[PDB]
Amino acid sequence: LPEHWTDMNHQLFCMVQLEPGQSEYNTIKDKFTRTCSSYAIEKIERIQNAFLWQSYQVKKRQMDIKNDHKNNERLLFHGTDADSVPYVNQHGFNRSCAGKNAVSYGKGTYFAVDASLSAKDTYSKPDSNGRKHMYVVRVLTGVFTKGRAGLVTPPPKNPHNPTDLFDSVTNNTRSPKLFVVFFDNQAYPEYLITFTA
Amino acid sequence: LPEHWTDMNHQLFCMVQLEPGQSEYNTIKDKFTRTCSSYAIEKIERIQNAFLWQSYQVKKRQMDIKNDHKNNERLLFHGTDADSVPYVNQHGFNRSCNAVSYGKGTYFAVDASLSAKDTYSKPDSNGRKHMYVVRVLTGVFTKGRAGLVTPPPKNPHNPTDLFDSVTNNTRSPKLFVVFFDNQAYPEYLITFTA
Ligand SMILES: NC(=O)c1ccc(Oc2ccc(C(N)=O)cc2)cc1
Repeated sequence: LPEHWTDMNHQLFCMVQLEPGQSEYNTIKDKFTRTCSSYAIEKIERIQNAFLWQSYQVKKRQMDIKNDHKNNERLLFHGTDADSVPYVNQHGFNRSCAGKNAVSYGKGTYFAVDASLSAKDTYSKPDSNGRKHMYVVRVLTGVFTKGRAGLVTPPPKNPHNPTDLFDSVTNNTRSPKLFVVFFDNQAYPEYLITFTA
Repeated sequence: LPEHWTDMNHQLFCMVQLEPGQSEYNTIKDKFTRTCSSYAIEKIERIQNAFLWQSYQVKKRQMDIKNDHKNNERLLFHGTDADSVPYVNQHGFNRSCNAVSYGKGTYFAVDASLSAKDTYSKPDSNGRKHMYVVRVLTGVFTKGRAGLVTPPPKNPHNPTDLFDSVTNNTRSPKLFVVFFDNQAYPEYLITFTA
């Protein structure tokens, strides 16, 4: 477990409320406000989930081995409804719970480059108190290609070797704005931003 | 990486054909012939997939912690078509890829004879059928039902603390369904005929 996490004393899960003015809070706030400056942040919590981290880091090490000196990890956003927050906090991102996207590049979990995308009410649905929720997520995008509706895994790199797959897919490889991942533990929910109009 | 695996020559995936009449082949054959003695075994292969094993073992260590003094693993069978074999060997089981009456997960049989049905181990254009012997983290389980995308919660007061798998009958299970990647490791592939 990372050394700057708070001591969980044998607990395996904790949400840690960050302080404004700390670099950790400010970097996330800046990343969000880059495209969402009309919204206001209520709080930013660091998600410390030991099991999700372990499984994710194993996948990352594997992808770092398999890929040739790639930057396999991107820090992306994911807007979701209040009802999904307890599940994501404990269990991460489950493709089986994902709705069809308005522009589908495949049946998987969607992550945005820009917070403005995840800030749409269709993703970060405002709760009964008007709070919207967006995760900041370490995502193993790896080597990617343009996706296609109806993918249930990323496509093969080579049609003559159907089992050797891209790591994720995107809407546009030149200018990616979303990534879709198709496997468990390919995304670690790192921060939860609660925010309002 | 398990002692009985044989040397991989720095590869991370290989399928190793077992030698008939030695301990390991005998053990796996016996599990199969317990209910499928009328079939003909052509070969048994050990699946040495380092990445899948790693991810599985992590999940097992986590399950052993979460459940605290439980026997969380069962050895089960999974019949599939020949066209799915390269995928399973390399990537394991994927719920996103038959009936799903106990939930939308991957199905494993207690008895080889259930996986031996042509509807599961579809005979290929040569008559060959394929069945895996699978280490499955069944953990604590409950009865399944149609439409589940994860197992039920153990108590709907804590909706995120879930059963590990579901079954058709908790008292005398004949199948188990798991809903997460890396909860099952395909350990052997049996190629056989009717
Ligand atoms: N692929 C397999 O080996 C396998 C498939 C279905 C399994 O479970 C079921 C067996 C029968 C029924 C049924 N409703 O008759 C449902 C599931 C177990 C294993």
